[PDB]
Amino acid sequence: ESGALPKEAVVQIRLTKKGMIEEKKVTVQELRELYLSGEYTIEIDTPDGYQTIGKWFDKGVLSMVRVATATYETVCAFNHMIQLADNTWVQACELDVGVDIQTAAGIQPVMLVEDTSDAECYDFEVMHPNHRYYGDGIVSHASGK
Repeated sequence: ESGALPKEAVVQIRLTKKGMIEEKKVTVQELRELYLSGEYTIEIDTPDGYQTIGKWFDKGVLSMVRVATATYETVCAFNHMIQLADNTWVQACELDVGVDIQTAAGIQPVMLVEDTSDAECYDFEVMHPNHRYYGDGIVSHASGK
């Protein structure tokens, strides 16, 4: 159980370097490149506001699933944890149509769940006790827990 995402997933980040600040959307592929440059402190947007990324994880190749609500769609690892309306966590592959989940637009029910092809994926630590972030607009758990 973690928060693993493929290269094409979109997140909202804030870069800081010696007084310079930049905020923008990036793909996880771009995020990895920015992280590995070592030039920035990187924060990610979360339901707890911007929170700092600590460790990074290259996760190898994992099974993937596509999950969509009316507003958002993510392709994520089968064991990528998504936050239900009641604050508890469920693996993406265990979601079923109708389940209410937390998104950047509030609670929305899942409309689509579809297994897809194995892909390279990535995870990271968020330095907040809720350990969560927005991944493709859906509230996701960062790392294990």
